[PDB]
Amino acid sequence: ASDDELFSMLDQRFGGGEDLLMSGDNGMTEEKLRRYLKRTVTELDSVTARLREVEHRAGE
Amino acid sequence: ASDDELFSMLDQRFGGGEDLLMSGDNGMTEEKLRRYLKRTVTELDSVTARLREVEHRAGE
Repeated sequence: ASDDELFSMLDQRFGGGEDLLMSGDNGMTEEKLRRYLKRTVTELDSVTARLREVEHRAGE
Repeated sequence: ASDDELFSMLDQRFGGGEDLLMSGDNGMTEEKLRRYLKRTVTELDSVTARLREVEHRAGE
C-alpha cells in the first residue's frame, strides 16, 4: 500500500482544509517520515492521553 | 531528542510485553520510520477514531 494513503489520513487530521497549495518537494522517504512520524507519535500519544479521561468524564 | 525515546512508547503501545529478543538491525532511519510512522498513523487514526465515541458512550 502506498505510504501517501496512510499519510493522507494525517493530512486531514493534522490540518484538514486550507488554501495554500500543498505542492511537493520531499528529498526522500525520511523527509516525509520526519514530520508525519514525529507528529504521529505525539498525535497518537495525545488521543490516548485524553482517551483515558474521555471515557471517564465523557459528555452529555 | 533521540528518536528511540519516541519509538519506545510506541514499542509498549504497539505490543507491550513479550519474550523474543527485540534485537536490532535497521538499515537506516527510514526502516524504523517505516513501521513506527505507518503504524502510529493508523494508531493515532484509531484512538482518534474511537475517542469520538468514547466521549459519548463512555462506560460505567
